[PDB]
Amino acid sequence: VSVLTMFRYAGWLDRLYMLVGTLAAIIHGVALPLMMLIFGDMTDSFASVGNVSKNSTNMSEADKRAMFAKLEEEMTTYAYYYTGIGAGVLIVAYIQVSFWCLAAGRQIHKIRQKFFHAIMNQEIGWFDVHDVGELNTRLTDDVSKINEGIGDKIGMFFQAMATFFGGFIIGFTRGWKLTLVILAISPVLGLSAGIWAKILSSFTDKELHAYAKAGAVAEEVLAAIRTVIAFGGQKKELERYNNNLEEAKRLGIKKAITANISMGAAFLLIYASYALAFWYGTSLVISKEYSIGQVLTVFFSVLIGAFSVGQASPNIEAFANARGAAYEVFKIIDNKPSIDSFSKSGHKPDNIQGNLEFKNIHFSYPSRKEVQILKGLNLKVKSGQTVALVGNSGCGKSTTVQLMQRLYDPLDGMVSIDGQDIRTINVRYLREIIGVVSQEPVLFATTIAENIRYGREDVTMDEIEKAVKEANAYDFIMKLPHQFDTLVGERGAQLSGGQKQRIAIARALVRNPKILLLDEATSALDTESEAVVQAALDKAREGRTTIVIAHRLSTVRNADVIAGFDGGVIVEQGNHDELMREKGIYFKLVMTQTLDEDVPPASFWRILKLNSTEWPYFVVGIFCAIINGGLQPAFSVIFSKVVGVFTNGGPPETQRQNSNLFSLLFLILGIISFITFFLQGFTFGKAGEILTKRLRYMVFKSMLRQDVSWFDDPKNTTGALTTRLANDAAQVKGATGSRLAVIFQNIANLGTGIIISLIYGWQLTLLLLAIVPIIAIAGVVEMKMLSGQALKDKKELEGSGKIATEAIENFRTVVSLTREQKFETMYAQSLQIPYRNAMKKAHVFGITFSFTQAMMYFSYAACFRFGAYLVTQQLMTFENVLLVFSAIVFGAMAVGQVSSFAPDYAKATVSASHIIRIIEKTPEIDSYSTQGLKPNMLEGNVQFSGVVFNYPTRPSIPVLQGLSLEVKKGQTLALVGSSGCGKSTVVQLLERFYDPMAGSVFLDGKEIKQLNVQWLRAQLGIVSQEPILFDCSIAENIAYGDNSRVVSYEEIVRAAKEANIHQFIDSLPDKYNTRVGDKGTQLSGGQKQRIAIARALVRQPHILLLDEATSALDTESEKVVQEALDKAREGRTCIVIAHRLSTIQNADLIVVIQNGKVKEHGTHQQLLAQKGIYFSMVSVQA
Repeated sequence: VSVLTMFRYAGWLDRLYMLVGTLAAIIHGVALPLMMLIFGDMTDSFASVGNVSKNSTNMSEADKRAMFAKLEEEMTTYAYYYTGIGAGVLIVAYIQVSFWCLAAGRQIHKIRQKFFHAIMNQEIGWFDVHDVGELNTRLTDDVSKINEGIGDKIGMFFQAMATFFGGFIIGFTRGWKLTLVILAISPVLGLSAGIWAKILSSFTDKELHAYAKAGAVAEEVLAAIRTVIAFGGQKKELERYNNNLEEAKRLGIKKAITANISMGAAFLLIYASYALAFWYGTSLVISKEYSIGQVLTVFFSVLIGAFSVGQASPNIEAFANARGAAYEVFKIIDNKPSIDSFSKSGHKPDNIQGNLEFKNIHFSYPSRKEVQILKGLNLKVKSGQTVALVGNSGCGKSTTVQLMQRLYDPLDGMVSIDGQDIRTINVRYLREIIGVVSQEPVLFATTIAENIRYGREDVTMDEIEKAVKEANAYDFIMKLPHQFDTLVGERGAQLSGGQKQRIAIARALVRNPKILLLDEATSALDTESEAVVQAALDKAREGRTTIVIAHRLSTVRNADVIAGFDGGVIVEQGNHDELMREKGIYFKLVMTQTLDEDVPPASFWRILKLNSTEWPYFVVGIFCAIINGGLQPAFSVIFSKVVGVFTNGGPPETQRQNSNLFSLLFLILGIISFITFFLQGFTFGKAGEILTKRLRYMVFKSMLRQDVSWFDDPKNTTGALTTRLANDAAQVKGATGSRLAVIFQNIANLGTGIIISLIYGWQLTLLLLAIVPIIAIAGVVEMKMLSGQALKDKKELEGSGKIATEAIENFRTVVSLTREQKFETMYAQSLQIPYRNAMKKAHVFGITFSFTQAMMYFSYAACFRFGAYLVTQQLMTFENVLLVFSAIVFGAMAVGQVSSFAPDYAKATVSASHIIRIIEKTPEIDSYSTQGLKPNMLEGNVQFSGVVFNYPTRPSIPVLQGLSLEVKKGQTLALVGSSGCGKSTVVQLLERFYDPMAGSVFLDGKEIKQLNVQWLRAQLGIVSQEPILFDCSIAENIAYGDNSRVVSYEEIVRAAKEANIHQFIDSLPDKYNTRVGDKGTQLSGGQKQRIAIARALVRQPHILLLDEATSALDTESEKVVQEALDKAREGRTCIVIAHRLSTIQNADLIVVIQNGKVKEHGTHQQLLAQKGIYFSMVSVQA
């Protein structure tokens, strides 16, 4: 509980300016319902002068002096009330902005500059929790969401709650009557909003699961593309996909209607609250004479407080996120564990070295698979020795190095270095005595001289020069422009891995180190540098007791003693050439050595014309948006007229008046609203009902016709297509509403405001065209100040932030100590650039918010000044001014809508162009009917000539090289090679997603180039390289009418017997019906491959492929697949592209395709008697 207190601590005045900021917000909020109260209470006096001036049948000539004096008095006094409140808000609005930007932002600066220092002064107290890259990624922005955990949202909530509560005090003071009513209706708005959330989840989550089947039946159909295209399941998957695009929208159309009804019910509750408040006010005249209008006006200002608490809700929901983001990471800021390793203080060891002796060491961190990183350690090495530490398997190796100079303190035991114990030493002096290398090729974004000072800061140019001569790295420094002060981009932008690495050796040598620690920094480097790095490290060696840790046995050959550290335990330990006889890790190592969703390219006009295909109907949703637009000004206009016709209606049979006014106020608003919300929901819902199936069908069944590289080398993972079938489609589903919402606000404001401007005394129309464009321009430029500074914040923070991304990865910071405080010293300047942007934007946003507030009271003051005064001097006007106030609110609601539409307008206008790109596609693999029912193709004696071929990423080398082949039925061609060889570059030609780069291929009498896709796959079948078995039942998976085969009991009897899968048709449960569900809930990989043999046997073909996923399944399917295949190919043109060595010894015709070059060639029967070459060129395969 309560920890919202902690986000605003370093001293005392931290809380003081926050409390003054919330007080300024409270009194700023109170000025708004006070202005509405003043504007209401003067409407009663204006109407009271109207009640004299209408009844003075023989006296209005005296009112032309006496009432006129009273009107020029009130014309004068109103200006005092407008001016005093109006000048006051300019200050307190600016103070509320100063609170949000500056009173908060000063805490954010010294919260990040507590956190940064705190991490590199807590060590074990962060290492054992969260994971690499993902931890420090969160810590970029949760210390930004902490600003909303202290944000304006709390001042908005407090000024709303203060106007609501103070509204009930002043409310009860004018009367209990309406006070009780506003208290009672408030929880009904909260309860109905609390119902909206349940009207979502209880059917959104079912609509998601209804479509989720066509999530799988999108991904599996785009992933297993070869299996579903070659077998022709593309025909079944025409409606089997689209079935889910029926059920999910049959749920969705019900939920859309209940959602629009739930929103229309909230608007009906609001308009019912207006009618009830009016009737509870008329029954303060019509009962006992408690009202002269003036008791009711206050309750309009109480409703302004109540609807302001309604605006505080989504701001408090945004804070309910930021609240969590704040205290859930604040664990690692104030009150966090702090230092184990004495990372500050301690007494300096003038011992200058000691004997290296781990004793009873453990370290318990669960490695995400091991218990402990370090499982137990005891070792002893003396001054004047070296030691190699070597291993391969499990964690723990790099843990030992952190303990060996106390960057982490050992949980169990101790480790000696120096003579006073490691739990007594001063950290800085031990960090001088010990030199430390590290594996990462990090130079930081500063000069070579600075990059050496991160070794120790207390350094001359002579110490830099000698260190780069010792490391030998001097030569390439003296070849760089500006030499030691060579300018450097992020992570060493102009230098190779090993060119950074060589300078990291000099960075250790600038300690003049008395002991040396090494950490993999010459294992798998850029090999020019790897040779020079050994030759540089071996000069940092031997002038001290040193460890060695690298894969390169060269560096290990200098060792008097070696230790086998593996998994984080010590095992092997002996002299180096004894360990070469033992066959320890040293000898073992010698024998090992010797997503783009919505992306920017739009295409205008072509987006617009697509709607002629989709909208033969449903455009009536625009008429629904027009009447829904006219509803918004109508509630303001009807209320405004209903009050004025009561206040200068007056007492004479006020029930005949009030009952008729109450009936008008409810009927025109509540009933028309609820009907309009239903009409809008039905039309928008049924437009969604056609579009949700049609748009996904058009795109998904254009991808599932799409030729050339799109399934051969698209570099997308399959889900990177489904992410577009989600996002780009969702932005367009947003625009489908937002472009109607633009018409809605155009009728609400620019249409109805002009019509209402016909029924003013027209001078107020000249005022309205001065106010409404200016307040629209104000919000329309304010949104540019807000978004433009919120964008500028990112470049000012990121330029201030490269120097943090360089270091919130590199936990090695503590290994020099000085560089922690070097970093926080520069961060004090750099994070003050974004705080100087908080100062810049506090000044601007204070002017903007005070101006946007000023235009409100200015418009109200001008409205009454040109609705009384010079107007009443001609003839007594006493109402209609509220219809100008209404039209000013039509401007305000348009600003509160056109701003919100802008990000939808930006996204969806690009999204539609990705939908266009995929619908147009490319022309080569649809269907056609060029060459069906070909009798000469009922053998498949395939002819190839001059064939050169290479898959779309051409640096993979051409796999076919100019080849000519002349095959026959009754013979088995085999591909031979090893890693990656042959497979994909055969299949790409056989489905003809792209033809040769030179040469051509005839299946017989015509090129494959000239065939129709559907009848080509009358012959095609494949052993599915995915063990895929799609949906519903095994009967629905065996056979489909794609081209020229049956779907019947006899074809599935044939295919089940000839595939040997009749094991499960004759014996066992479920059988042809088998309840596979989605992807085969009760079947092995081998049983799924047995149904691949059945899907091929449904051809009864003259050809065969033979492929992978054929000897790693469940053993009984692997033997049964071999028992079928090697008894069912001897009458076909058979082509094995499987690596499985059995098939290669059971073949007829062979080519060894060594990296796409021919190396050996012959009949298998010519080759089979040959071994040595025709053993090794097969047994090297896979």
